[PDB]
Amino acid sequence: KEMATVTKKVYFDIAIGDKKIGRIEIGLFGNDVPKTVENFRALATGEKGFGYKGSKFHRVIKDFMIQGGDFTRGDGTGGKSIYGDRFEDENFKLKHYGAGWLSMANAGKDTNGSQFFITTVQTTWLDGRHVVFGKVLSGMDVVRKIEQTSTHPGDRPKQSVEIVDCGELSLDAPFDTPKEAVA
Repeated sequence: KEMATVTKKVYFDIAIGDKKIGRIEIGLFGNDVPKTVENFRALATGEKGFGYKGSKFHRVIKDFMIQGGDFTRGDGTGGKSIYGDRFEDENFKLKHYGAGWLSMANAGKDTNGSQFFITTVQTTWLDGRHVVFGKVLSGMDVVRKIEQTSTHPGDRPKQSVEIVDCGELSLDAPFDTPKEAVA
């Protein structure tokens, strides 16, 4: 009701330019959005032969969100799911409760691919249009360091913000986390 169950964990290791920034650890709500979660998890491991490793955060807007996941074109026009190019909006059970929530970028209804964003504020106006599926468990300082990186007009970072490494972590047991902002 006020908690959601993390069932999987993934990590993104971030560099900005040549500087090693650190890790974003992400909990995934596999009992609520299993299809969306499986897509994100598999793209993080690269186990289908393509995925997030080496891709960039291409759209960064202060006091809004940071967006990445376009591993095929790198400019917001690309990316793909593990299911085929696009899949339907699974459900909208989870909301953008505050900073630190993971949600699918899309190109309209039922167009989920691989692009995703991490909120840095409570983006209530995105509720019901973007499928929320995860929450930052650690490394919110890394998220905010990305969020504050200097951008060109059109919100592309001037320095390359790269997911240098990424994958899945072992989770001993699912656990509940509050439906609230990540501090």
